[PDB]
Amino acid sequence: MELLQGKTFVVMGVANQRSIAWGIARSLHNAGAKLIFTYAGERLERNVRELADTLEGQESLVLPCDVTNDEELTACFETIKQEVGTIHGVAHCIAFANRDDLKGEFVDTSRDGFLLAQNISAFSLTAVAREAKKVMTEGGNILTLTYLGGERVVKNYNVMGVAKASLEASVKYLANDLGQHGIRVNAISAGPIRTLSAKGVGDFNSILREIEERAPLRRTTTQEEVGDTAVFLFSDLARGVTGENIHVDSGYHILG
Amino acid sequence: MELLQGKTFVVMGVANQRSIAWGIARSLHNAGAKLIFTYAGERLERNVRELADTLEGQESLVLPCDVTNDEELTACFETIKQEVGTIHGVAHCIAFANRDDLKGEFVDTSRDGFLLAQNISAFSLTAVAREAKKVMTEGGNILTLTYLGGERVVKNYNVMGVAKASLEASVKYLANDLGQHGIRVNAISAGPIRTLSAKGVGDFNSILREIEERAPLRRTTTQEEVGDTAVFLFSDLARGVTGENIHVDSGYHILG
Amino acid sequence: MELLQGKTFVVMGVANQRSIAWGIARSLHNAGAKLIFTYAGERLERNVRELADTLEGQESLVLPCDVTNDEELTACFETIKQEVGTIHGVAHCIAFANRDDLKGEFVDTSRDGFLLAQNISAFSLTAVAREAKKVMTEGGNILTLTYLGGERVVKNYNVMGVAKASLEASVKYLANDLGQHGIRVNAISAGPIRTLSAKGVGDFNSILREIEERAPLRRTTTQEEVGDTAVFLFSDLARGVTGENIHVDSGYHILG
Amino acid sequence: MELLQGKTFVVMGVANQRSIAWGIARSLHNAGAKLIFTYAGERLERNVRELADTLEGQESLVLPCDVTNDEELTACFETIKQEVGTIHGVAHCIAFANRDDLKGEFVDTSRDGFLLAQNISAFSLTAVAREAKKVMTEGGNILTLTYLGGERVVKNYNVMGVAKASLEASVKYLANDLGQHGIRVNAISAGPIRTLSAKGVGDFNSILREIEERAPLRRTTTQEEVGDTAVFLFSDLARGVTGENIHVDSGYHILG
Ligand SMILES: NC(=O)c1ccc[n+]([C@@H]2O[C@H](COP(=O)([O-])OP(=O)(O)OC[C@H]3O[C@@H](n4cnc5c(N)ncnc54)[C@H](O)[C@@H]3O)[C@@H](O)[C@H]2O)c1
Ligand SMILES: NC(=O)c1ccc[n+]([C@@H]2O[C@H](COP(=O)([O-])OP(=O)(O)OC[C@H]3O[C@@H](n4cnc5c(N)ncnc54)[C@H](O)[C@@H]3O)[C@@H](O)[C@H]2O)c1
Ligand SMILES: NC(=O)c1ccc[n+]([C@@H]2O[C@H](COP(=O)([O-])OP(=O)(O)OC[C@H]3O[C@@H](n4cnc5c(N)ncnc54)[C@H](O)[C@@H]3O)[C@@H](O)[C@H]2O)c1
Ligand SMILES: NC(=O)c1ccc[n+]([C@@H]2O[C@H](COP(=O)([O-])OP(=O)(O)OC[C@H]3O[C@@H](n4cnc5c(N)ncnc54)[C@H](O)[C@@H]3O)[C@@H](O)[C@H]2O)c1
Ligand SMILES: Oc1cc(Cl)ccc1Oc1ccc(Cl)cc1Cl
Ligand SMILES: Oc1cc(Cl)ccc1Oc1ccc(Cl)cc1Cl
Ligand SMILES: Oc1cc(Cl)ccc1Oc1ccc(Cl)cc1Cl
Ligand SMILES: Oc1cc(Cl)ccc1Oc1ccc(Cl)cc1Cl
Repeated sequence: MELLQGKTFVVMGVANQRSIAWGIARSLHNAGAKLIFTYAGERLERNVRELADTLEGQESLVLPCDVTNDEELTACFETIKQEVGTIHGVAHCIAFANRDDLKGEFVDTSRDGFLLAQNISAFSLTAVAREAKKVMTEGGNILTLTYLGGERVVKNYNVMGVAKASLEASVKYLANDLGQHGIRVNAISAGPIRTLSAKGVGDFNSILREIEERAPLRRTTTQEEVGDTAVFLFSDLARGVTGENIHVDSGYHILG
Repeated sequence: MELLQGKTFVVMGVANQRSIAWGIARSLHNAGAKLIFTYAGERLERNVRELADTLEGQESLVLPCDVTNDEELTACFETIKQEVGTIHGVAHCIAFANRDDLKGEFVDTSRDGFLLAQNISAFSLTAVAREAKKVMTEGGNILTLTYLGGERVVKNYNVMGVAKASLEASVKYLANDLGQHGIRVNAISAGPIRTLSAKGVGDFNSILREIEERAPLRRTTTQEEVGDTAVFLFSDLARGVTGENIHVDSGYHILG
Repeated sequence: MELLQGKTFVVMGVANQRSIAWGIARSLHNAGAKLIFTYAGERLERNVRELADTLEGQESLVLPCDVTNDEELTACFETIKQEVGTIHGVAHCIAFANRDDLKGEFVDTSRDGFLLAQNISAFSLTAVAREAKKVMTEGGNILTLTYLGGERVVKNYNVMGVAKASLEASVKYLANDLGQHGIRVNAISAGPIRTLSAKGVGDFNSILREIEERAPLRRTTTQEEVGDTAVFLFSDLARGVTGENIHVDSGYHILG
Repeated sequence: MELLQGKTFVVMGVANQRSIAWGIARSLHNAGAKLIFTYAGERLERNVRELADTLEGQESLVLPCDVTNDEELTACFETIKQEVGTIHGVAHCIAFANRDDLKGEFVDTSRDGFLLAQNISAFSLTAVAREAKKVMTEGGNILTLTYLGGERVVKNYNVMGVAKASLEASVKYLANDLGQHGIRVNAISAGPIRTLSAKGVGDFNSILREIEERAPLRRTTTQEEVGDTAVFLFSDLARGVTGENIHVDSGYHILG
């Protein structure tokens, strides 16, 4: 409501209306924050601008940011500095892997396919954290989105699971680095949600019914449940929480 | 100020101003919640009553509830059902072990001691949950406090460590049971905090100092940081969070 | 092979020819070990003495030992000390919980059933390790059997899951106490196996069918696979392994 | 003495007498296995050939295999195929990261340093498995060596910790892919041992003294304890174990 009043956050990864990052943006805005959006490339610019503009308030800054490109990533955060000077956090909702690796056997993943997944889905957290460390002059929280596949084997998640494991270990090492700089680093492990990228995981419809049937809360997750947990982590209420991975998956993670 | 407005919660475990339960009480109260307190035996009625009255708004119910007593436990929740219509959660901050067993080697723990710690520090959660369920129509969240010692070996924690491990598994199984009924069950794993029961844990000062020197946030936690994470878990913001264990310990849990 | 020549181990838990403890006995025997068997009640002395005799040229010591009875427990190892003097390990394969509690919801577990399960399935490892220590003057290993349900929520496991969590934490703390005396403590988390006690777990056939179809090895575990892993753990090949939990479940534990 | 008789294993990562892979080689040899060795580059050809010759009996195949190079990888395994035909396993003991990244803040790791560690220390396992799979027509085990730094934050391990988390997740996805082909994939999480590349880790003597004082067994690990646990994983005694990470660290991993 006013939980994030006066704070400005950088949300990375909105692609369209179903993006979990969009769910995060709406929750942060409703909690009173100001936002900055970064999108992967020119193709997405229109979607993010129009989405950003549905939010009441000042025209939000929308900037291209291919996290695979160091010069653009660095220039993006320099622009952010010149524009607002200080931000209070970054929501990192980025991941990618060649579609053909998310099927069949993980053992057939090509080297380039594996490094690509690692580069975009795990390293980008660290590269982003490094630039955000510069503008988060008042400390704050850095968030990332992970998935159960990084902790245990999920069918067809393959190289993405290995990349998330690496992302989750990154959260821990970054939390270890940044805490003394007043910066908390956390992850949200969301349960399956229908998004543009969900199309790369096989038989999604049946995965969702499995969640509805077996998850403790008997229902699938929503972008809003994730965004609201994100509000907590970016807010002062989470002051003592860092290097933590919170599962917003209707409790599915406890099932053996 | 309004996050918990219109909600009523039971805070079990207040012994004095330093109790973690009290920090939770204050946080819930500052978030607009109505509180009902439960104390162990008569010796603690005066203390709790006093602290409760120090809050404002309508006076708070203060009921005796010794978790080793099934009758007094069922009576307490009977009173609550009659006095208040519904509650939206319970904050379980109860634990006990004989100081004798918290010294030296765990292999020397008596069957009596081991069963006593299990009964009070772990089973109580379930006992409380079965009663809470009766007055928790509309749903809500059940919270309990645990410690790292239930996940790994912490010097001197011994039998309490094994108790917390049960508590922690109990959280998972209860979450699995109660989710269909709209009830979430989560735990907060707090870092060392200076409390009455902190005397059983030998050489606390060295403990607080190692945390300040090695924890990512370079500070020990407080009853308020825990209180604030509880506000989150009892709120609708934590809608899809259940069967989780959130470490409010300055990030110490990630260290190896 | 001949890994255990001249070593003597106590196998507690044989009840059946299908008992996992018996699978361990046979493997220990084939690796050249001398065994001492203990059985719950007179009701089982017949089967154990009978099975124990089927081993080639052997002393075949078989003593009674109800782990809930401190007198018997103490007399059993006193007898062992008098007749053998020094043993090199103990296989703790004991567990129990009222069948009622293995049904329906965990929240309805009664206080006595919960403590019954903890006393028999978890504390006994400690009570046994305490006596065993007196007779393991050359170091050695203490093994116990746990199951996945102690780490994550497995349906129809309820109170056993929580007793197993205490058991697994007990392993860690005992390992921590005993390592300095040259004594290692480890667990084997076995996958579902048709034993007498497995009849207490609902719809076992489908449980086995699921392991067969989804476990990495596409087959269910056998008492022999567990036995052979016990051989490694009691042998010197595992002298650097303590406080560990080895899943002998065709890799099922890794599945998310 | 003949646990691995008739079996042939490929050991990757011998650099010198103090390498953990050399400890594994002696252990596998003592148990009767035949060995094929691979070295990183010309520089090590000598050292490895000399150590191999020491394993009297049969002139062991010693081949170059830079895991960074696709052709060498293919060349090495096609040679084993044409030369030996069938192997029963591979011991993967390879890791690398720039020294500068193993100090200071992990957040400062460069994209290249990060992808380099991932490539050599994590992907290499998969590339090796893809090739080994072609010559393990009879099944068998693939082993890798990880470290606590991949599960939890270990000071200065930084990027290697993230690489190891990635390696550990890979062990699981590979176990899940190769199990149906009769191939098990496992890891040994070795405790700190004085090796050639251990010089890259912070004050090693104080690290070792810490383990000697805190570790359950009150002693540091050796290449032999690792080698003996490797013997088990490659033997038929471990046929039911896959996707597992056995800690051969004197029990240190259990400490909180
Ligand atoms: N949808 C789910 O069920 C689910 C569950 C758990 C975790 N996640 C994670 O949440 C995040 C967001 O995923 P989503 O499900 O909303 O899908 P999405 O397709 O909406 O978002 C993925 C985002 O990554 C961006 N991206 C890819 N390469 C990029 C690059 N090189 N530079 C900058 N951005 C790049 C895409 O533009 C997109 O905005 C991902 O990390 C994903 O793994 C999703
Ligand atoms: N203080 C810390 O450092 C710390 C850290 C992590 C977790 N915890 C946990 O938080 C909870 C609260 O502990 P605390 O540190 O505030 O100590 P505390 O001594 O203030 O509170 C413990 C409470 O348990 C109550 N209790 C004991 N036996 C009871 C019984 N039979 N019936 C009902 N209530 C009973 C006591 O009255 C007391 O109010 C405990 O579970 C504890 O293990 C504490
Ligand atoms: N069968 C499986 O699928 C499976 C899987 C994982 C773990 N386990 C564990 O392995 C152990 C052996 O179980 P099992 O499956 O061979 O079944 P089982 O029924 O053959 O053996 C259980 C043993 O516990 C003994 N026991 C019960 N109460 C006792 C008491 N008061 N004092 C002494 N002994 C007592 C019984 O006599 C019996 O010998 C148990 O801890 C069990 O939880 C079994
Ligand atoms: N020494 C320890 O305390 C310890 C603890 C836990 C895990 N480990 C792991 O054990 C493995 C062996 O390490 P070690 O301690 O024996 O050190 P080491 O220096 O003897 O071995 C490291 C090996 O990696 C090889 N290597 C590097 N780049 C390579 C490449 N491109 N292609 C092929 N091989 C390459 C090196 O030649 C060397 O043989 C590593 O994975 C290491 O992380 C070591
Ligand atoms: O991580 C995810 C988990 C689930 Cl269940 C669904 C979608 C996910 O997100 C992705 C999956 C594959 C690729 Cl290539 C990119 C992204 Cl963002
Ligand atoms: O769990 C705790 C953890 C820490 Cl570090 C300090 C105090 C704790 O709380 C207790 C410790 C011992 C007993 Cl007998 C009862 C309680 Cl409530
Ligand atoms: O732990 C077990 C796990 C599985 Cl899958 C099957 C049997 C098991 O063993 C038991 C189950 C229930 C009770 Cl009451 C006692 C025992 Cl020994
Ligand atoms: O993983 C390790 C863990 C420890 Cl305690 C000691 C040495 C280790 O091994 C390495 C460390 C750094 C680099 Cl660059 C390469 C290797 Cl093989």
